[PDB]
This record gives sequence, structure tokens and C-alpha cells, in this order.
Amino acid sequence: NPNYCFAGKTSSISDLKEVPRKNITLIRGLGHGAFGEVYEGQVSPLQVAVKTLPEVCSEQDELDFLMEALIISKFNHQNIVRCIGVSLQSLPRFILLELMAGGDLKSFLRETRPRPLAMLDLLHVARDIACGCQYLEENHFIHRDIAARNCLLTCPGPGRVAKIGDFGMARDIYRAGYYKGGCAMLPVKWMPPEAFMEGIFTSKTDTWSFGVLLWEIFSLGYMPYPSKSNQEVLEFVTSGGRMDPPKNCPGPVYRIMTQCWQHQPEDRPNFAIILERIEYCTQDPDVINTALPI
Ligand SMILES: Cc1cc(Nc2nc(Nc3ccccc3S(=O)(=O)C(C)C)c3c[nH]nc3n2)c(OC(C)C)cc1C1CCN(C)CC1
Repeated sequence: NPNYCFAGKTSSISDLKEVPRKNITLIRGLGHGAFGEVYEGQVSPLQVAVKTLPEVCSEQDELDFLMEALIISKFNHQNIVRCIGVSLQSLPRFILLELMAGGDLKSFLRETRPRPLAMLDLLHVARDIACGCQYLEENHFIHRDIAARNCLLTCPGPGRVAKIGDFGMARDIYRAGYYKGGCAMLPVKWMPPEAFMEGIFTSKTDTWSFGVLLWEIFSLGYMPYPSKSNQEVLEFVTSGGRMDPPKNCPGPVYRIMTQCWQHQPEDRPNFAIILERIEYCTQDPDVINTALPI
């Protein structure tokens, strides 16, 4: 049993809630995660997302899968997907998570784009993720991969809550201390200069990635640094280059992004300050009355 440490408490495979396999039913495929397929399922009924581990995998993949279950089960915050439990004693092995019926944020933004959503919907998504990030920061947990593709929504309609739903990068660094991948797989477009240059990671790394997420949100799901490759982005950012505001982006929202992207980590705001700034934008009629492009 590899041990896992969070908020000064240690846990192991034994502390995970094993759900009897007979109580688990798969309904439909949702796509693929890092290891294998993710399904919509039911427990005992509880609506779940079922992360599966391919039966044809290395011993390292199994340990990576166990660590993912330990990481998610130990968080306790409304803006981080809950873990119902696991099914590790039957094959293929499962991790059971809170089903997010609105899907991922990137696909939600592209699909729900006003066509022939308002500024407040976008600000609420941002605040929700900032709350989850503040919980990680206060608990000294560095996410390393804050991005729209890693955020999920409880439902498509009004009342939706955005949550952080992937901890793959953090898990990779926890086990090995380094990154499974290589340069071509690193989320370059979400990383600050000290991270891709020195391999230095702090909660100020997450501040920078949150700035990029804010751009993804207010652009309604565009890929960051339009038309630029990873190496072009690396050179651009290291030289002081920053993205322009997304189309119709209110000035106070764009200023939060530019504050998240300060070159020096000490000049970036922490998540408590980011939250205060998003809260002020939601209060500003000139911000929330700005029409989103159609
Ligand atoms: C992407 C996604 C997610 C969920 N719901 C969910 N998904 C988790 N994960 C996950 C899922 C797929 C791939 C990778 C991961 S992942 O875990 O590797 C990471 C990339 C998020 C969930 C984990 N916990 N809860 C989840 N809910 C969803 O729920 C249905 C019931 C709405 C629908 C969709 C798609 C959206 C676009 N169209 C329509 C096709 C369906």
C-alpha cells in the first residue's frame, strides 16, 4: 500500500470505500480519460461517473490509478467532484465519482455559445472554480493543470455549479516527482515562466493557470494563444507576451487575467484576492450587462 498524504493526514488503499460490484451498473460511455474509458453509471440510486482502469496495463498504471482514488477521496469541498467510492476488488477496476450532468466546461462553452448564456453565468463558473482553487491553496495542494477541460458542470441549465474534476497531473508529480509524458504532453499554454523553465511549482503556478482558464471562459471555449504552437507560446510568454482580451471581454475581467499573468510569482494575487475581484465584477452593472458575442 503506497501511502498518500494531504492536509497532514495519511491514508492508504484500506481507507477507500469499496462498493460491491453487484451494486454498480454502467449506462453509457462518456469518452476517455487518461487511463481508459469513463462511463455514466448507477450505484445501489446514486448517479455516478465511473473511471475505469484497462485490464491490460503496467504495475505503474495500477499504482497511478490507486493514487488518483486516494487524492480525490481525501478532498472535502463543494467545488471538487466527490468520490462515492471505488471497486478495486473486481476487474476492470473502478473509481466512482459524482456525475456531472453538464459535462466538461470546454464543451459546455462551445455548445451553449449564444447563437441566432450571459456574463453572469461566466462569472459564476469562474467564482466556483476560484473557490475550489482557494481550498487547494489553503491546504497546500498544487493542482498543476487548471484548465477548462478539467472543469465540469453539475447541469447545463441555471443553478449549474462548476467543479474541478481531474487531478491527473498532480498525481503524476506526487508519485514520481517529475512528469509519463514529455515536452509534447505538458500543458505549456497553461504554465507560467518559472514552471516550464525551472520546474518550480507553487500555488502561484495555479494563479497563472487560472488566468488562462478565465480567458478560456470569457472567449466561450477557444483554445488559448490562437494560431500559436507550444514552442511559440513558450517564447512569447517568456518575452512578456500576453493574450489580448477575448471578444467583448469587460475591462475589469481582463485586468484579473493580466494580474494572474504577472511575470514574478510574488506579484500574482492569491485565490482569496482573485475571489474578491471576481465578486466585485459580479456587482458591477457595466460588467454583467455586457452582451456576449453571437
Ligand atoms: C466530458 C463529459 C463528462 C461528463 N461527466 C463527467 N465526466 C467525468 N469525467 C470524464 C468524462 C469523459 C472523459 C474524461 C473524463 S475525465 O475524468 O478524465 C476528466 C477529463 C474530467 C467525470 C468525473 N467525475 N465526474 C464526471 N462527470 C459527461 O456527463 C454526461 C452525463 C453529461 C459528459 C461528457 C461529454 C460532453 C460532450 N459530449 C456531449 C459527450 C459527453
